[PDB]
Amino acid sequence: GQSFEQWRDAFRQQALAGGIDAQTFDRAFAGVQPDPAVVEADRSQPEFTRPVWKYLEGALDPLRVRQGQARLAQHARILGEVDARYAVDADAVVAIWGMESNYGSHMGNKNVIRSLATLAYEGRRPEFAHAQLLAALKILQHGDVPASFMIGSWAGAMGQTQFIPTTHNQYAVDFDGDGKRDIWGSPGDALASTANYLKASGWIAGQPWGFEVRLPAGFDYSLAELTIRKPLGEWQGMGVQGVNGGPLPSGLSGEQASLLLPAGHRGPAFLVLHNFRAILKYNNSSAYALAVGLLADSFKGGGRIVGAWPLEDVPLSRSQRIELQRQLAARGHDPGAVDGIIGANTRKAIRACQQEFGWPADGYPTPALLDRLRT
Ligand SMILES: CC(=O)N[C@@H]1[C@@H](O)[C@H](O)[C@@H](CO)O[C@H]1O
Ligand SMILES: [Ca+2]
Repeated sequence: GQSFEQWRDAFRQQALAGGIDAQTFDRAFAGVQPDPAVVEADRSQPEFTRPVWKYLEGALDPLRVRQGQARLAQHARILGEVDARYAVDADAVVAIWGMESNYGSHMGNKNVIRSLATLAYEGRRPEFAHAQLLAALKILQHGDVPASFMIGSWAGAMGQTQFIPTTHNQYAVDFDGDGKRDIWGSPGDALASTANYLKASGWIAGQPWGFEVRLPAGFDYSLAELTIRKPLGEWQGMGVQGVNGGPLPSGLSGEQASLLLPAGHRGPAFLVLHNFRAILKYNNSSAYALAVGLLADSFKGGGRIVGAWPLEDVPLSRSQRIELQRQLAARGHDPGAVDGIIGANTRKAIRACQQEFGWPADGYPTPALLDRLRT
């Protein structure tokens, strides 16, 4: 509709047609108007880094590590039961909990119905918003939480787990048996829900998400690519070693792994395994998944990175990523659609350009590359 009131009246019809009761709808929308803060967040396609090392610094903050250790102790019984029942490592569940809501202290302060209605009414992704809004109304109808306490982020990610509504409906768990899947106020429900989602996403209990490695001299950096997987044994037969030298972890010889270079060839290198892919299902960002894995490791005194981070790591802004794609295309290295998103097609073009300049082909774009392109 044109007015918010008009849009809501029309959506109310769709909500009823989808099985939401009038009382649930009217209770959910009581007092609701568009939220400009949500509109701003939706619109803000940013202009600034990063870099991964500052992001990891915040994520691996000793304050967050110690708070997770405290939570592991406080909730040891529940976590033991969740770890055993879902076959998902407690440290990973708690690391996700820390990264998503700071173990429940930062769930956001926005009402999920207001936020999703705002996005449905005037957001850039109304298909997503409408779908999530109807799912959210189903959650209210089922009674998992009262409308007043259905809290989450601007994009509709909810509660301690930051599940979007359709993910809650599919994977949230009632751990304590009161009949509510309360990912807002019940640590047990939240933790079991997170575990259930990780397990559905392929988690193998006890298997590392990945680990730091040392690459051999004259390494083929075009292989550092998440879309390329190889057995650990094959990586070993390529000259990839443990971070201090010597063979890679034993027994895993047949495990498929990809090479992750979060700061290009001058930075630390990681082999990442299937459990890393599981974390990406939670949040499809390699920086996020690396932070979750290192945080999980940190609870037990791990998470130490041996390779130095490059001092000159200054990630490209939105503007620069678009400029990079245009300059690559102009030089004859086709990155595909100029969308300002560095994915596989752009990395392919970056690698060809790096090879043209005689640089290691790590597919990792830097201000130096952009300068050289402008010559
Ligand atoms: C924790 C969580 O809900 N993560 C979701 C994932 O469930 C959903 O499939 C994805 C689609 O791209 O959007 C993310 O927000
Ligand atoms: Ca419950």
